[PDB]
Amino acid sequence: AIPSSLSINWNNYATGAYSSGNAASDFGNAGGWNQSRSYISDGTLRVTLLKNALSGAGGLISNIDVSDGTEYELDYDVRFHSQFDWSRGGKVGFGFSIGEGNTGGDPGWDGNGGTLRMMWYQTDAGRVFFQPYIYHKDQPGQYGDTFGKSYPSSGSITKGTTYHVHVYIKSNTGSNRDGRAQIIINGTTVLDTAIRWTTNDAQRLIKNMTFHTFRGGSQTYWQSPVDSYIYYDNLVLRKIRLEH
Ligand SMILES: [Ca+2]
Repeated sequence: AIPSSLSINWNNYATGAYSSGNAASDFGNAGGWNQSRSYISDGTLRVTLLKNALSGAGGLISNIDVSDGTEYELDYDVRFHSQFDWSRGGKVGFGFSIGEGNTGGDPGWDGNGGTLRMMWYQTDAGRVFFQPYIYHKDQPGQYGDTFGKSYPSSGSITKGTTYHVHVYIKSNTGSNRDGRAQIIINGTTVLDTAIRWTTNDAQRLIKNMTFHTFRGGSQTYWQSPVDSYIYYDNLVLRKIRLEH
């Protein structure tokens, strides 16, 4: 199935390992799942980030094919484990990908896609926050555009604390800046900007939901020396519209 809406709170699940088949059954599709890192812990989904690893090698990186549309939103809760090792940062939670879904060192400059994802991040100065991480047509750098935004705007986020995340995305048209990228955390606006995602209309649609939980970054210094855990809950996905 290619869902256009999803509602998953994992409350019908036993504490214990969450298999690929469970994920495919709930999400409809999940083509990267590593059941070794997905575990239902007390009615929530715990993802494992393994020590001494980056990317898929140590985390869980799945793209859920959703019904194509121009307007999408999702909601979920996320909590870092009690002794989570912040390290440098990484990707967290549920986002969206338009067109070719640009990520990696591949900027949206070719006008063929981007992504709306979210990261946690630690500064050399010791602050730790959430931050948008957007590839799009006009990102200033080769890697993810944060738009200079962080949550909280001052101070750090805390371990063992549940944060509700709302994400809203809207396709642009042609070469116009009529799209939208929005992140709302605990009802507070983190990012709410108009945006140009694509200049190729054949790639303008929101195509799938990203579920990325991994450290990095690309270099070995984004790694952590310990296993760490992140917990998600109460995922609500909704296709608001498809409009050509
Ligand atoms: Ca739950």
